[PDB]
Amino acid sequence: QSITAGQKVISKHKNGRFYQCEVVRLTTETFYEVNFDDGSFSDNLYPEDIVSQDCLQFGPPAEGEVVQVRWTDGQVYGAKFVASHPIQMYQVEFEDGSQLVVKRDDVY
Ligand SMILES: CN(C)C[C@H]1[C@H]2CC[C@](c3ccccc3)(C2)[C@H]1O
Repeated sequence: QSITAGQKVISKHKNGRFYQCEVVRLTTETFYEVNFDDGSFSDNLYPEDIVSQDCLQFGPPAEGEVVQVRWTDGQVYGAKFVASHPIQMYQVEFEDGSQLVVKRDDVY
């Protein structure tokens, strides 16, 4: 079912619980897909996780470009850029004033 900006919905707060909130904007968020040097892949990188360049300012690396990626452990690993994945998402606001960007699957 279609979710629009201004709609009151239920979504996941930064504390991990579901609360009533308001959709404050529809937003396209870009995730990056890379191939690590061990042959493994990840398609959930933020553009800021590429530490060898400024992707927010200059855009994605070229397909096949060797990059340095800061992973979830704070460690930097070498990888090769594969693809950009722009996804329609929802920016929600809770009554404490906090805001998060959530996926369609986290909105009720
Ligand atoms: C998506 N993967 C399952 C996880 C990643 C990150 C944790 C190890 C890593 C990696 C990168 C480079 C060499 C060895 C190992 C980075 C890879 O396996």
